[PDB]
Amino acid sequence: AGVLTIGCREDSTTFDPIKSAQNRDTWVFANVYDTLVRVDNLGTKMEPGLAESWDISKDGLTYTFKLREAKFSDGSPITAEDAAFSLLRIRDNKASLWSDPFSLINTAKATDPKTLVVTLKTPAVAFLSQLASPTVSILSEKAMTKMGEDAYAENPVTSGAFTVDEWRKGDRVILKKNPNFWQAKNVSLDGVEWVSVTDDNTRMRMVQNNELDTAIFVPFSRVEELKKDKNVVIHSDPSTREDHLLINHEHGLLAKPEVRQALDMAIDKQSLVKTATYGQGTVAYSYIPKGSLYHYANNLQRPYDPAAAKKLLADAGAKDLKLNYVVNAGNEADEQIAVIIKDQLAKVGVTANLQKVDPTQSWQMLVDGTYDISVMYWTNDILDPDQKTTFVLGHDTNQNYMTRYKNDQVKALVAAARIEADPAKREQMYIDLQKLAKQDVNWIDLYYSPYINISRKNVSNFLQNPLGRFTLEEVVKN
Ligand SMILES: O=C(CNCCO)NCCO
Repeated sequence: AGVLTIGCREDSTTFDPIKSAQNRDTWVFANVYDTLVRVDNLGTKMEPGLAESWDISKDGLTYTFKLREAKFSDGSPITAEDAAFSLLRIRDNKASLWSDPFSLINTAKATDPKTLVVTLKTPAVAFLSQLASPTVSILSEKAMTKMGEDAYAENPVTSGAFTVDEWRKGDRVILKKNPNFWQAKNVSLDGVEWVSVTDDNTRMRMVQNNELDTAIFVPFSRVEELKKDKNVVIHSDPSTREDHLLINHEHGLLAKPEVRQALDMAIDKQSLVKTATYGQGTVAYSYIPKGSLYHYANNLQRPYDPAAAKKLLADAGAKDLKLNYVVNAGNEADEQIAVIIKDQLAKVGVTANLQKVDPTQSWQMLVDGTYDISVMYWTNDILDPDQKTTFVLGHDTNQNYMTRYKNDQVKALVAAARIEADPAKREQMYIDLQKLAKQDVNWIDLYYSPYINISRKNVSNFLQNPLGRFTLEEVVKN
């Protein structure tokens, strides 16, 4: 009691925001640190965070933030030098996964402890939306310098509602209420535990047996029956989520656009999404999630056409194509989808060999390239297409969501669209990016879907906002 347990799937890897692009981390330390700006619960606008106000230069190059009075968890104050230190290591640290979107930072300096001044190399409208991401969580410069970044990442001094009280790697992360948080008065919970439970049904049974207060990732097959269960509440929260089939373009004949186009034409999207998501998903046709900024509703959907897929593969030397399909065991959708894709690809002479793995282990296999195809997903945590575009199409250190997709026109277009000042031309550039990615088959878009989570009836205000952030500060456990 007083502690909210949350069953999750993938487990924490770090509390240093620059070192992870995964929700197993960002959804956890989003309630551990605070940010200069925040996004409201409906994901529509920016709101004050650690910064109570801000002003932008006329030349759009100087961003000045007025910090409110706030403390870190260790009692020390939150100063503009702390924020300056945080922004700049995203740009400059060797281990940062986000150097590319933050390469446009000329300087960040504190003119005085309350005032932060960031100047960019060129204007970029996304910069303010960027400051709401948990990636720009404000860390304590003094203590990072004191402890070093390796120890800080395992027991941080935090600026948000909770501290990391203990961390059993691969098992659970136990957060304790931070009494120095500037909104600590609003925080009812004494603590939060993220418990990794990699089997969907086991996670659900644990909620229903009162072994967990809440869980994320309700398996689609059970949403309907659980909605009728009086002891629990299914949440279906508006999201920026999209699921997709990754393709490793480095792996032989998968480099040929025709082979990837053939795979796209051999997978019946409507049938797949209806069967595997039990009607909860919406067929996806663009890498930008439907409802998010610049989403292009008339992007190409290749109709199911196995005859043309067979000819494309034959013309390309890939008639007998065999694929290493990495599958996350215990992820019901992942498993169901793999059976459908395997069955459908077999109709065009393609053999998908399923390799079932621990869901906590597959991401590293994507990074290392030890896969031909594998389903994964993405959620935005800012209100701008530049974050997903850079990770998925930017040709940055992440290798285009680990596909190794390469298109020189796209790489340049991503950088141009970032700094485009004309909003009407910026929109057209993100439309062309959705078009070009689809022409090339960077990956196979599968479906959009809400966040579907579950909580026992006594838990109040267990909302995940569209940017993935759980309103753990508003939660009341009755
Ligand atoms: O969706 C993401 C990151 N989402 C937060 C935006 O950076 N990663 C793949 C799933 O872990």
